[PDB]
Amino acid sequence: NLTKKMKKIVDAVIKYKDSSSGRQLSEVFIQLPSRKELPEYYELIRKPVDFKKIKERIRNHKYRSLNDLEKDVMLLCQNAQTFNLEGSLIYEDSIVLQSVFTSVRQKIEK
Ligand SMILES: O=C(/C=C/N1C[C@H]2C[C@@H]1CN2c1ccccn1)c1ccccc1O
Ligand SMILES: [Zn+2]
Repeated sequence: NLTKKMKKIVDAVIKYKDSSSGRQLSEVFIQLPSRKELPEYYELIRKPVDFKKIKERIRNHKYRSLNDLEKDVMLLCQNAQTFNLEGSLIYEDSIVLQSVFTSVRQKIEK
């Protein structure tokens, strides 16, 4: 019920495609490179999180409110903006996914 509405919102943010390109913005954010693939990420970033983890925290009842879900999504995006350079595509995708989240959330809340 809360779990299922959290699921719906995340599935739709994951599925979201850029208008002109049709590119699925979430794609790089689904799953972080492993600690051995990219140790720099884990040195720089304090609370690593990817969409796979967010889906696990949902399934495991770790979010008490839609606000707690939003907080972890906004953190994934913040972490992307810290690791990647301003002016990079990945950085900007994380920026855009902030408003995709809030839009999807609103629609679903209604
Ligand atoms: O910043 C994120 C990922 C950046 N990576 C993905 C590609 C582009 C950049 C460097 N990449 C590498 C680097 C080494 C191995 C695999 N991918 C990121 C991914 C999931 C959740 C949050 C994130 O910040
Ligand atoms: Zn519960």
